[PDB]
Amino acid sequence: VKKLINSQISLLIGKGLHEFDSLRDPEVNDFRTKMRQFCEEAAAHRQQLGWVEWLQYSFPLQLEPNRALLVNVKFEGSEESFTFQVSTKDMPLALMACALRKKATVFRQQPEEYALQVNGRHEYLYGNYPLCHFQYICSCLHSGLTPHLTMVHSSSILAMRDEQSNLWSLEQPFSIELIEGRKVNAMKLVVQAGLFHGNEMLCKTVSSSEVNVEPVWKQRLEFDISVCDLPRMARLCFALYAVVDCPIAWANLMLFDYKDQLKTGERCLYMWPSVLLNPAGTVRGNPNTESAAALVIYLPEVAPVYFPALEKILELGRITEEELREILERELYEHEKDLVWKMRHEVQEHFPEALARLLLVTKWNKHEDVAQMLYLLCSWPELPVLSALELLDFSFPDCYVGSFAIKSLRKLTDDELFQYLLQLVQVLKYESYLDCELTKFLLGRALANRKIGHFLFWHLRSEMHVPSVALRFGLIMEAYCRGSTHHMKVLMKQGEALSKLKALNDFVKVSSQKTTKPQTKEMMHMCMRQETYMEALSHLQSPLDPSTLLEEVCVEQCTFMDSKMKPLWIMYSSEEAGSAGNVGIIFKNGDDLRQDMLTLQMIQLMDVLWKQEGLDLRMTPYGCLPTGDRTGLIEVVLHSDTIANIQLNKSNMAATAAFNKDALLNWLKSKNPGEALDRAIEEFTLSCAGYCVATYVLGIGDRHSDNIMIRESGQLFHIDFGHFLGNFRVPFILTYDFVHVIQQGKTNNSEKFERFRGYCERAYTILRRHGLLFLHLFALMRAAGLPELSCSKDIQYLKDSLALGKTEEEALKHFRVKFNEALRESW
Ligand SMILES: Cc1csc2cc([C@H](C)Nc3ncnc(N)c3C#N)c(-c3cccc(CN(C)C)c3)c(=O)n12
Repeated sequence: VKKLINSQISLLIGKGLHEFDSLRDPEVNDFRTKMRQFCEEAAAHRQQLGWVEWLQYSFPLQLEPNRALLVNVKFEGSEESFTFQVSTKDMPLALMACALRKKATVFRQQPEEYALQVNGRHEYLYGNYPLCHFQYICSCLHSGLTPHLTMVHSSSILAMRDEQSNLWSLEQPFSIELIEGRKVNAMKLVVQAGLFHGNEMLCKTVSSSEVNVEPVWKQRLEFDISVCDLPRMARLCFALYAVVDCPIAWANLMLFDYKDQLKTGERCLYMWPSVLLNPAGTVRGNPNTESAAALVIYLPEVAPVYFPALEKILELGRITEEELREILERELYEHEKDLVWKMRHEVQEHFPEALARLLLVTKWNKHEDVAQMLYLLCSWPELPVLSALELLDFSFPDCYVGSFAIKSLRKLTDDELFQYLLQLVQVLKYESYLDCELTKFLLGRALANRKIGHFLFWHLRSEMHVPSVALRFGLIMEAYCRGSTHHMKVLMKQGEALSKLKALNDFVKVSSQKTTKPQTKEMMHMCMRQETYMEALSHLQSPLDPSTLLEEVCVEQCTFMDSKMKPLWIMYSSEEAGSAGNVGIIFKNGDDLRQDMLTLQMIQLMDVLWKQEGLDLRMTPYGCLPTGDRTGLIEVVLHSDTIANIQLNKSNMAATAAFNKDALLNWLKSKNPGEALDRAIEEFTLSCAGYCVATYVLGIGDRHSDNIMIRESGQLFHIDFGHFLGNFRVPFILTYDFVHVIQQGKTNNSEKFERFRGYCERAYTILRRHGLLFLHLFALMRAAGLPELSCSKDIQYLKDSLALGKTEEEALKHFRVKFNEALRESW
């Protein structure tokens, strides 16, 4: 039933669908209808995809950014398997041919008709790529583990597809009548009003008269800008404050509606509380109409006037110094700005990637200048992905510019889209209207790729407790669900597990304050062994990675950390995956995990860029996902311990040492006996170099032995990222105990130590080359509202850390000084 689906979406998204109809908002109604049709169209296209196309949608390939290898292969409808010896250069089709020839000798009598599933995972090996190019095979080679694959026939893939079915005349200056206000404060009240195009003012800010603290103004506010000169994306901003400075509230609105009509007349603005004008703030009123301060205003009836159509704009827009023009196109003076504007046609024809610089010099408060800009923009060639990411920033608020950025971003591969999905979702917070190119783009890509769909859902769902986005995000999630009824049910199962984990964690938090850890753990186990818990916590796709299946919860191995937020440690097992089904998740409630996730995704991007230059620093890109209000999951890295635990140098252990400095190296030796130690020290050195560079570039502070971990392989990694971008200028950090392992336990080992400095330098030089990408991504991230990523000073931190202004030689000299200063600071 359609009524059951509506109740299922309401429970899933955390907002009743009946709440959308109650708003009596035509913009909400049109978004709902239009996006339902768009998403149902994508669903219709999906149900008819060929079986290889269904594989690409549901299990997109996980590829890396000669030698012999053993692979265990079984068929779907059999327990029997065969261990084959293939090459790392061999294609999956060669492996499938071997599997079918071996099955032919057993059963006594087409590789193209199969795909190779990774046992116990929603992950497949298919296509013309050597086995070593697959992330699963690559991971198996580094750990020494044998790949375990399953031959799945095309009929079985199709069975999965089927089961998962669904104007220029108005020259008068702009003016408003400020009628009256509302709510309490301590003084007189002043309403400051500003007209903006993004962060930049269209005219000077004008204030109304001071009135003592239900205020009544009934005052005319006039602005130094003509009505015909108002850009399409013009934003009228307000700030209500008190004076003898005491900020009270703020409110913004678009001067044109979603249907391009210039707004008239009376508007009641339900204001948002403050920390004075906030141009980047939402243009939708505070939904808490009971307690919110309100500001009533009147927009004069200029008569029904709409913003001129594109055909009209283009018609109006249609109507040796080259040396200095080139040098400035690599903050600028007023004469330089006029040079760019005068030679705008030459920018289009010979310097198209300088469009951003041209957009920042155009006079957005003059409609003739805008029409001239838009005429060039509509015939402007498509720009690279890097250029388009810059154009998504609030510094480029025009709708045609926004539509241009999206058009250039259609060439993003699913892998690049996934890499930047977090920032693209944050850009939605800068959006002026509900129906927009970015939402249509995100919804389209999400419905064409199940992994993208999963993370788009969770990035939106985890922000539903935030009033300023709840409406927009709820509507996008409802639209998505219309596009995939099956994935909606898959996501509901995840939500049911998270609901139980929250309830379980609340119980643990209460119990842990009354009794011992063994007693709370046994009580946690008793709660989990209840049928409702056993059922809800088992057989789901991990919110951290939909390719990871969490089969049977292993209650005996579940525990909690008897500190701070009392996070839970949840273990799983799967007979179908064998040792690969043994995975864990950490559930944590009480901390905002958004910065933790951003820090880990930024380190993961560093790893990708390094690998693209053939540099593998053996990083540990474990998952971290916010799922709700101060709630999230962390992927467990098994076979790892904290540096602090190892450094405790406990007795009757294989790691016990004569000197504390040897505990870490002895731990490594105990986990890597004989010939394996060399490989382990190498893994430690590489990862130590990656994390030294990463923590330095990102300004990660408060680093101690309790928030640094080591894998049994030797790979070092970081946990509990509470602080970044120097928010307590953090120096480069070298630790003597780590230098000691690098130096193979020798006091003097310049050969090993300088190989390590070489790793650090190469890692650093690579990131500098992609410096602009980090700046563009962090600029989009400002939209998230993270307190450590609020201003220009936070972005300036990356510029200084990557030394972007300097030359490669100057930067490397400067980095070498910071490394030497850290080496001297290390005892
Ligand atoms: C019970 C529990 C609930 S949350 C939690 C976290 C951790 C560690 C700190 N973090 C991580 N571990 C693995 N993968 C990760 N991605 C993280 C993270 N982030 C441990 C833990 C693990 C091993 C060794 C010790 C040291 N102990 C013996 C003194 C602690 C732990 O036991 N728990």
